[PDB]
Amino acid sequence: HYTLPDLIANGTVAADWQFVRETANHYTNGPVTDVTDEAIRCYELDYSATPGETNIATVSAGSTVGMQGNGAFYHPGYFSAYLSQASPAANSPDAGTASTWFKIWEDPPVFENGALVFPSQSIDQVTFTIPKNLPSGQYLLRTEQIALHVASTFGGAQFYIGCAQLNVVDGGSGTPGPTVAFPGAYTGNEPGILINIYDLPAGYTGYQSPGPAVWQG
Ligand SMILES: *[C@@H]1O[C@H](CO)[C@@H](O)[C@H](O)[C@H]1NC(C)=O
Ligand SMILES: [Cu+2]
Repeated sequence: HYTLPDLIANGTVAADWQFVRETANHYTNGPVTDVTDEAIRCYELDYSATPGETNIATVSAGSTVGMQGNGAFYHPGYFSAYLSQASPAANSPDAGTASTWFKIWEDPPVFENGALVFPSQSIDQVTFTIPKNLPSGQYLLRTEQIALHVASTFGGAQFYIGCAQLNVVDGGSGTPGPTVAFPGAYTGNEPGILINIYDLPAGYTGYQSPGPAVWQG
């Protein structure tokens, strides 16, 4: 149970919801649990108001950004970050409503010694790279942890989500893809989401990250 309110950019941490759309769990810190629900995208407190209540952070392609939670990410889970071009601007509720989301980063559990080994449950932040070859322009950045401690039943996986509003400058000329939509990218049946992390099936090959392949340039 945690929010992701602080964008990390230029080597510094922004204020709560300065660049991140305030999410509906701002008090409860509870997760999104329905991947068919519009909340799976940016978890906004109010779809029509919250984007306009959010500033837009200017960052350069190739620079390191990230997200800090309001506490340590103590559930075991899978982390990801998606970008979408944001038209007319990152502070619009129209931004990212289409299938323009592409994955740029993930931090999955790894299957070693017959058990899943998860990223640290004592960190309260994640960082990753805006692709150097990313075209300059405005983007939504969606960062999530899919917490898997009770994910053995359908809808048991827990999504903790924050969307930052970006102005990317000094970019490249790449063509990002594959693109997906939120909602749309997840069904809830993925072997990385509908998963018993404690009793893995006998022929378990390894953790399969959900969603599309990463684009890094
Ligand atoms: C990061 O630094 C660049 C260059 O100094 C600046 O243009 C940009 O506005 C900064 N972004 C922030 C502080 O979010
Ligand atoms: Cu929790």
